[PDB]
Amino acid sequence: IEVKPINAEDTYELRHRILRPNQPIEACMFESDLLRGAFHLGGYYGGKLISIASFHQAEHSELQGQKQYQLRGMATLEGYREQKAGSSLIKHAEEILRKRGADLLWCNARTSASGYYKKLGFSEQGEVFDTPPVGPHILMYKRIT
Ligand SMILES: CC(=O)SCCNC(=O)CCNC(=O)[C@H](O)C(C)(C)COP(=O)(O)OP(=O)(O)OC[C@H]1O[C@@H](n2cnc3c(N)ncnc32)[C@H](O)[C@@H]1OP(=O)(O)O
Repeated sequence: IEVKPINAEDTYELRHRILRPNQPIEACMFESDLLRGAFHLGGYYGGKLISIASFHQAEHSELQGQKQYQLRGMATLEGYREQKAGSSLIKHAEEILRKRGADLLWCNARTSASGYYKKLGFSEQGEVFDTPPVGPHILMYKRIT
């Protein structure tokens, strides 16, 4: 897998295909993409963008750490899963975040992906909550200090 920087606009197709296929494309244009210091990473394989991840500074009231970042739009295309594409994006992001002096990376994880974040060393906090139309979620975080 080759990890490369990508632009916000480059994430919309895979966000739409994988995460929000039953919603208008506008639902994939996350307002958080326009928050200060937002960045995006792409995983490329065989000449195709096959994994995406987006990060921006956001301090969660129920997590402790002076500087925190949120992960949004984590997705790998069917056919290209189980190749460490997603893990490679998260590890590369952790280097960028550690260099920026971030203390923590968090995500409102789909529960169906909780085991992925667990394998990457994330812990769960709090309770499962539902967010229609995209289902049960759980706050997960990884301290990177
Ligand atoms: C709010 C959010 O952004 S959370 C949304 C997460 N995305 C989704 O749910 C969309 C659909 N799923 C996906 O896109 C992918 O399955 C992802 C992003 C969760 C994982 O991407 P991949 O590129 O396949 O991950 P990668 O290959 O790095 O997997 C790392 C490890 O986690 C495991 N893993 C991957 N997905 C899952 C899962 N859904 N549940 C449990 N374990 C998982 C892999 O088996 C691997 O384990 P191993 O090292 O023991 O073999």
